Amino acid sequence: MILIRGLTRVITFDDQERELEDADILIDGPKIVAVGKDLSDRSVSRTIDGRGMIALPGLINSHQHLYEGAMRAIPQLERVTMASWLEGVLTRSAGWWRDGKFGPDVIREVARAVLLESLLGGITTVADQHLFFPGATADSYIDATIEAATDLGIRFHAARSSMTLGKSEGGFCDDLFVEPVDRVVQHCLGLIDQYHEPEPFGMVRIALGPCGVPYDKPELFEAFAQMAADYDVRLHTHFYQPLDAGMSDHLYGMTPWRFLEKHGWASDRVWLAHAVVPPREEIPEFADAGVAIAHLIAPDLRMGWGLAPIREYLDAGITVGFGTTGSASNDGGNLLGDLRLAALAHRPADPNEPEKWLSARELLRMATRGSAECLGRPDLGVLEEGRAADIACWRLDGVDRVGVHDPAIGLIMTGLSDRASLVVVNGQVLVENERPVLADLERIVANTTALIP
Amino acid sequence: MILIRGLTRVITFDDQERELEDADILIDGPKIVAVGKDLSDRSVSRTIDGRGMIALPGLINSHQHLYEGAMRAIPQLERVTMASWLEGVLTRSAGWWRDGKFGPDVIREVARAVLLESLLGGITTVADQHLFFPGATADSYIDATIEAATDLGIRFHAARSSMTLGKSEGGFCDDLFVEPVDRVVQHCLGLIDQYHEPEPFGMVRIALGPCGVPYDKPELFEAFAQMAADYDVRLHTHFYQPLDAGMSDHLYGMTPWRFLEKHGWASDRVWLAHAVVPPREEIPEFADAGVAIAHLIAPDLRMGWGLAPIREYLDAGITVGFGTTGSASNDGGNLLGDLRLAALAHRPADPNEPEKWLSARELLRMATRGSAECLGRPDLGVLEEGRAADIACWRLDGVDRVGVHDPAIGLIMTGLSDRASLVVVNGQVLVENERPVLADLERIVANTTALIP
Ligand SMILES: CCNc1nc(NC(C)C)nc(SC)n1
Ligand SMILES: [Zn+2]
Ligand SMILES: [Zn+2]
Repeated sequence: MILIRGLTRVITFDDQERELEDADILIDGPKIVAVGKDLSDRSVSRTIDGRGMIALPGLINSHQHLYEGAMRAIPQLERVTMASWLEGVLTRSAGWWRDGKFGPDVIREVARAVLLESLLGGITTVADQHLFFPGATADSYIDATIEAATDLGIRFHAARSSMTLGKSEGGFCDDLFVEPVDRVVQHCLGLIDQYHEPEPFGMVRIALGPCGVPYDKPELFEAFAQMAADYDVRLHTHFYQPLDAGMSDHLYGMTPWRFLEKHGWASDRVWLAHAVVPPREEIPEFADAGVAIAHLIAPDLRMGWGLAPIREYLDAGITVGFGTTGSASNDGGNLLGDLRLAALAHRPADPNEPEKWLSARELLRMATRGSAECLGRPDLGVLEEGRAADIACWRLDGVDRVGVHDPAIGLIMTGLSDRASLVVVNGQVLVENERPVLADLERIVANTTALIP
Repeated sequence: MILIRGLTRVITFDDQERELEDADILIDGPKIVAVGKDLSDRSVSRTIDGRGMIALPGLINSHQHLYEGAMRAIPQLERVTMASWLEGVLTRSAGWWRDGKFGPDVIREVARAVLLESLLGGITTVADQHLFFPGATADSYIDATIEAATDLGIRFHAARSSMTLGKSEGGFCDDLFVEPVDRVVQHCLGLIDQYHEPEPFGMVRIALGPCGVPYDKPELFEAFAQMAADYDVRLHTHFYQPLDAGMSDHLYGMTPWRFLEKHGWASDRVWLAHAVVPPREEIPEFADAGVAIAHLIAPDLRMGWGLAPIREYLDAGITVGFGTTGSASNDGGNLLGDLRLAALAHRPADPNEPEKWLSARELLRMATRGSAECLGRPDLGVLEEGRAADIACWRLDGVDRVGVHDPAIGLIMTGLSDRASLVVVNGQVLVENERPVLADLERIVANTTALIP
């Protein structure tokens, strides 16, 4: 057993939103045994000094595109609209791939670096949607990301993505990535068989994640809806990015939401990325259907899209989580830093109603318990007995946080650095004193850097 | 002489906007002697390995309120509009002061902490606007901020501020804070005589800084205009925050800009904080007059105000710099971090015209050369022969920056940490390996933390 003792502040996000001062967290295997003051060092084989730190549930990034880690800070993609952006990324990724510079071995190391950064930013679980499946046959890309993740000890959800609707038939997808529906379903069934850990505290899970309504066939969506029921896995896709509604009506003469509902996706098995520009009247329907929504402030701003109606979703009682998206439109994997961005960026939408502005604690919940709920993990996102020992702590005693009166608010509103001090995943200490415990950071940096096209 | 050798990237912001790869910077006393490849270590007594780093001119924070470092992350002030916020801050500071908890010895230590955070964030010059002068005499608050800055060795401008317009005659402010115009003027004269260093590479300078049109008498503005001419110092005030136009119209029946014009402030001696919501017709007048503008993205968002028309100012040829404002409305002193706020936040205002969005290089220019010009410092903000050896360097070889294709864009668009690696002010190495070389980090944190009310 491991005991973290004398944490300055502990934010549980439990059902009464308890917070604790000068308290302890007790851990046994993958699970939290207790959260409270002066816990006994009974069977404890190690005590970690928590003084001067704030502890949260591990952060959960409910929307990544790991492979985009190779595409950061490209000058020609710095200031572009979505059309130019999408064009530029696919062009580069397919070009590199054709030249043998972008194989699963390269994606493995790119995933390794972005996931390591994730751990260092206090992120204990990542859901990746790998979108790059060149040739009719999707290579071992997903296996590569899963291998990086398991080597690191980070909890990992792989949402198998696709582009089953080629332009060669009214679609918008290049036929280089367009697989037959049945081939996609079959790859997924195999992934689940090899990789899925459905038990509580499972470290690798599979989700089914079409690229989106404008890019995939209704048959894929229905095929997935059926699988989700069969195997109790979750459904994930992009939702109401700008221009989507136009494309959906053009192919199906209905809204993206009407479509999803028509094809079995209006269910509590689903979590949806962005949800930037939904029709207001559809929002209560998301509520009743029980879908979850992942807020991605960085990409939404970066593409010039604007502010998703997050207050509205919360008002409706819709589950809201948080994510960074891939590093080709972020361009970092810093989930904590993005929370500050959401905290501030939303305010000018309601100049005279501060009560509607998202609070630090609401955002911190999104990034932990909210995301947990998006991924269908009731074993994550909350510091309480019986939940997973997935814990992220930050120091409060740096010169850049002097004068802070509320540590949770300080975490978002102050600081030169979002580096986590102590990070535990599945009861395993992976970061301590802001340094990787098991990973060879310098070796990973050199190996991955050598492989960037 | 000091040689920084083999910097991976050097951004000069010189007149040709030169950048260099695998290049050196040579320093002799307070000034830069050379910038280029393979510089001679002829008369060098210390060589510093710059490999894996990007070097910029030191960042210049053109707008701070250092004493607000004591008021960070206050829950009652988390989501409030300007009116409530300003009452909350004035109230607290008056209260603390009345209770003997907020005198100059306290402000000295708050300033030391925020100024050290500044150095650790790559900021090499700070302009502070201190307006808190309760009582029947002008206490030694400014003296205290200067003492902190001189101890640390950070370059410092003090804009002596005030609130001379009492609520009894239109001012939105209690007469506890109101000083006679003549007291402010007399104090400023003594500050200039005592502290001002007008020579090139001067380390302390005085500016004259009324809180703003809604808060000070026209006579103070005119007095300062004369004093700035007579003593060749600069003028600084808040400018076009929302509601200013209303108050200005009520009191004087003119716009804040016409007021400034009328009372001697339409000149190249002036720099203006925020400038969020000016009438578009006035912008060309700003340009003709030659006033500079400080962009403060974090406060503007935090207060619900929105986006200053920065592209418009740039298009007009107006000098644009950057700052953080005080830590009660930020709530950090992290200038580099706020640049990312600006890079992203401006985009949604022009969804279809990415060419209007501010670029990483434009933003970095604001935080360096642009701020230097606000502060009237031709000796700062540019890495070239004959300018001050004020230099900030960040490491590029961290795992959170793998995949970065352009280091300058990467500096803004990626990273878990904004912590500078190497910082030089006036030829003096102050930060190395992300640590103070002269200041006792832990001691300063301990001492200041004990003084926070
Ligand atoms: C009163 C005019 N404006 C203004 N003042 C401050 N600070 C003082 C009270 C130290 N902060 C801000 S942040 C928008 N605005
Ligand atoms: Zn996505
Ligand atoms: Zn100010």
